[PDB]
Amino acid sequence: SKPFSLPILTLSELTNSRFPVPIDSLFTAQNNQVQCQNGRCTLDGELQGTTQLLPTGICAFRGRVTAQINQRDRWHMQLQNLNGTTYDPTDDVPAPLGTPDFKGVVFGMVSQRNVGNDAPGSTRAQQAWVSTYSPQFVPKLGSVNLRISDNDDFQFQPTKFTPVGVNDDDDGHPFRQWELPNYSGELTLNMNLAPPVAPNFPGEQLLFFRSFVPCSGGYNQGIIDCLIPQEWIQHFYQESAPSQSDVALIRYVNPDTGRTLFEAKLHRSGYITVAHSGDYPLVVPANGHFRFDSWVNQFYSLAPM
Amino acid sequence: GSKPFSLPILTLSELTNSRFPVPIDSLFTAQNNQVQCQNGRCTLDGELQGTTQLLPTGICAFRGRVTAQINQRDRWHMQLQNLNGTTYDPTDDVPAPLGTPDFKGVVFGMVSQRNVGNDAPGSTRAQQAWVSTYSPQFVPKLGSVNLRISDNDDFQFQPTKFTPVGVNDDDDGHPFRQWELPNYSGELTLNMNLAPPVAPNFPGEQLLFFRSFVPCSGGYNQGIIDCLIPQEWIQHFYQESAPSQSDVALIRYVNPDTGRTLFEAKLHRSGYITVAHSGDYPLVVPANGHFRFDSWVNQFYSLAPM
Ligand SMILES: C[C@@H]1O[C@@H](O[C@@H]2[C@@H](O)[C@@H](O)O[C@H](CO)[C@H]2O[C@@H]2O[C@H](CO)[C@H](O)[C@H](O)[C@H]2O)[C@@H](O)[C@H](O)[C@@H]1O
Ligand SMILES: C[C@@H]1O[C@@H](O[C@@H]2[C@@H](O)[C@@H](O)O[C@H](CO)[C@H]2O[C@@H]2O[C@H](CO)[C@H](O)[C@H](O)[C@H]2O)[C@@H](O)[C@H](O)[C@@H]1O
Ligand SMILES: [Mg+2]
Ligand SMILES: [Mg+2]
Repeated sequence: SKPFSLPILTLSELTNSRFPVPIDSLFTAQNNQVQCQNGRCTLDGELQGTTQLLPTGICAFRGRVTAQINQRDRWHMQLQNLNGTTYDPTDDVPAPLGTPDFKGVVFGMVSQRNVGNDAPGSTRAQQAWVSTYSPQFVPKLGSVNLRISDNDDFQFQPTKFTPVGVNDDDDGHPFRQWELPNYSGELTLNMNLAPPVAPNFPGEQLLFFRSFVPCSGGYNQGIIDCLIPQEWIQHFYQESAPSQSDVALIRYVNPDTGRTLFEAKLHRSGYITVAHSGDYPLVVPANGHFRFDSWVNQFYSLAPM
Repeated sequence: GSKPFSLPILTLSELTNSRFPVPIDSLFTAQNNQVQCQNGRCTLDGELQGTTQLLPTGICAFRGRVTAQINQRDRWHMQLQNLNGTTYDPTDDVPAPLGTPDFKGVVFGMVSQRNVGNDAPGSTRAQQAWVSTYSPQFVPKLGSVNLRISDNDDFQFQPTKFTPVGVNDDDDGHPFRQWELPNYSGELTLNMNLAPPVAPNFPGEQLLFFRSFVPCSGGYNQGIIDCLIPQEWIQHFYQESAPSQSDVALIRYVNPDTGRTLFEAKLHRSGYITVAHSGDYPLVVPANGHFRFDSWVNQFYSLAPM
């Protein structure tokens, strides 16, 4: 059977699977619900949730603007899949792949390029925001509404949203990275979700790949934590190596010295635990990276951090 | 005992342009006319060249600190760091910090800041910005570029990131020219440490590009950015580092649904593709199609006409 492996990449050579920026650091969290939908992939290469392969697709939208309403979330964007194919709301997914998986405001830019009868080929771009609290944030149903900076220079044309960062809303709705949006809006229940993840062995905590993403005002730290980085997902999708057990023991190595700094459990469904108690930002050498060691079971006892 | 060379298995819509952070839209072969892009450059055995780095989010991005303001259109002086935040060394054997744009034009996107040190550390701001690679202050090799921004009154001398969104022509006779390299050290200085120019070296052959139509911020520009190999291939070759057994790999474009080979192409050691065709031609091929490595050939191999 095909041997399992990780790509060999340092933290600064990794992309966050939940927001399109590099990983900054590793962090282990005290146990308190973690159920992100981007950055979800099994070790044998099955994408889950809203996970797709392109880093530039994460928290992006593609579609057409078709209407406007007299509300702050003004511009109605009918979604396509990121690859431009028609979105099917009956698909067994929580929302179009790449849809943001947190409550907050995503800021970035919208761009348009006209087709058809009105000035075909004409383009425009400007700052925009997508609130995932909005009652018009209904990506599962096939649309989201945009806030934009200049309502007078925007048309009913093919549109792309390119994310840049996140924030709390200015009306006080907070950025909550672990709270899922309502993908079909008010009074609906999310479906086809990747399951929640949590440690299942005493003394263990989740380990995250952490980024501090851009914010657009105020003091928010911009923390987005992912379970496994995008390049690992891309690798597992390519390799599709059979999982020999429920846990891949992995070692964080300093390649300059050859030493193992600590060990961790990489679970079959695509998340990591370590043996530690308390919130702890790791501060480890810049050339460090994980390597696969061996297959173990759920009850393997890790060396403490 | 050579490690077998391979490509990742990815359809066009599962590929990222290595010269701008967007997906590939189509394949295009061009009539012969100089092609010397610096992003998206990697040898088949995994050696990154030019200004190529590994992350799609790094392509046409900048990171550093704004340190000065000048009274000109390109107003805000951004002292660059490497994209990973480490100190940039202008004496390194690269053309410019990795990720620097490799074309003449304007890149538009957003700048964001997050303060450090004593002055309101943790405070943030973000707004639209433009970087003109025609600017005499576009001197990334020397360690800085100047930014145009939307709101000059809300911008500080603090850590800054530029996130690209699209490209455009610049104003009054400075067009977006994807095959014209900027002067990385500014006027009157020669670019150095460049990835080499690429061209077909066999009669009847043309380059094949992975083409994207990127966003533009006004006007009618098509936003065409062509790359030699997509970012995921670069990432793959960097991981694999398979020895190249000749200067030319034969690759076939296959429809996995039918198992049929649609056409063949040469994938050259320095990381670019040629096909046997005459004339500008946008390919129209099945959505599930993808290249697979067939075998190592050589310069004398005559491709079947595309
Ligand atoms: C911390 C600041 O955040 C951003 O500015 C704030 C706006 O985003 C908005 O929320 O309103 C508040 C209050 O006016 C803004 O903060 C003030 O910003 C000014 C500068 O315009 C001063 O810095 C004040 O001290 C803030 O209270 C952002 O644009 C700004 O640059 C700051 O990072
Ligand atoms: C094609 C248009 O491109 C953008 O607007 C143009 C500006 O970017 C700039 O180049 O000046 C020209 C001419 O004034 C602008 O075109 C006019 O834009 C207005 C709307 O603001 C009308 O569309 C006119 O018909 C254009 O000539 C862009 O913002 C705009 O939406 C168009 O795509
Ligand atoms: Mg490994
Ligand atoms: Mg292959």
